[PDB]
Amino acid sequence: KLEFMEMEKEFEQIDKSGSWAAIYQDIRHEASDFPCRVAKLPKNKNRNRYRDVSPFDHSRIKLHQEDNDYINASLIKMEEAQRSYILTQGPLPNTCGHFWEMVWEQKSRGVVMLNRVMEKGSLKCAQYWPQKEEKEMIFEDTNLKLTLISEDIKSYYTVRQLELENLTTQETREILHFHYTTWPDFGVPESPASFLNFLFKVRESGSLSPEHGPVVVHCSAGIGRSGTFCLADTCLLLMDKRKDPSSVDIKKVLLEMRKFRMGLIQTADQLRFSYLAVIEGAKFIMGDS
Ligand SMILES: O=P(O)(O)C(F)(F)c1ccc(C[C@](C/C=C/c2ccccc2)(c2nc3ccccc3s2)n2nnc3ccccc32)cc1
Ligand SMILES: [Cl-]
Ligand SMILES: [Mg+2]
Ligand SMILES: [Mg+2]
Repeated sequence: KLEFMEMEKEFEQIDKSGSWAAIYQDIRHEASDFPCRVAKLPKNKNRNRYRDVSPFDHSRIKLHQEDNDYINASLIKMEEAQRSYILTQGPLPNTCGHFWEMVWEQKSRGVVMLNRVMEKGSLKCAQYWPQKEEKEMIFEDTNLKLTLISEDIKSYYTVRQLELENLTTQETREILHFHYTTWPDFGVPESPASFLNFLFKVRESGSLSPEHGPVVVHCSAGIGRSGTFCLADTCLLLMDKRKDPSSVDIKKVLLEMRKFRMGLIQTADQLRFSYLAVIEGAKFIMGDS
């Protein structure tokens, strides 16, 4: 039971010997490399937010439109944890229709956003959901209508209830939007407690349930913060599932996730944070209060 003490120790040992940089560099070296031919096609250039961040061909989400099926989004499938996630970039001004089309086609019920909206330079993201109930959004290219139904705003995150309507069939669905608002570019969450609270709220909602399509997770590039978020959730799952939570190899789980999308987790501090968050999360879950 109190074996979590050994975990905290091993963590302190990595901290003390300054090995976060070593583990993270080894991950970068060992990380899978696969082709991204579709992402690089000339016609897809304006569908990519960043020159060097591309989805691998084998795991990319395809849009069900005969024209151009390309979206910068990847399906991460974690077999043992039995969870799936779609990681994508902050939508661009011309890919908001594609983003919601993917949300529709894949049957996701939740969207997790970890960045903030479109600055007046770089490292931005278009305003892809309505800010007011009466100002709904219609994506003509993909024939979808998006309406803001309600919004619960908190200190570090906001949860929104949206209605997504396929204008062709007039069928409508409820999408939950979980927006963590205080996670800086290449930074870490305010604290493990805040992150964990956010994560638990996403879990509690059922958006991560195998009954729905996979949750769509995004930040700006769809790799640093998105990678930190999913890595933490998946490691928590494995620790609860398995008999020995100490047997969970975070580094290894991250390398596994990297087979599906490049660059997941962008700094050694984010790697460290994911370890902290998982250890803390495992205590609260394997706890009683
Ligand atoms: O949490 P996230 O995922 O949103 C993030 F903040 F970590 C993030 C933001 C931006 C980028 C793209 C990158 C960095 C990509 C890194 C990368 C790519 C492939 C694999 C692994 C890592 C950046 N773009 C900008 C723009 C303004 C300021 C700072 C940056 S860093 N980039 N992409 N193409 C480039 C061509 C030339 C230079 C940088 C390039 C990657 C990751
Ligand atoms: Cl990297
Ligand atoms: Mg395949
Ligand atoms: Mg209606």
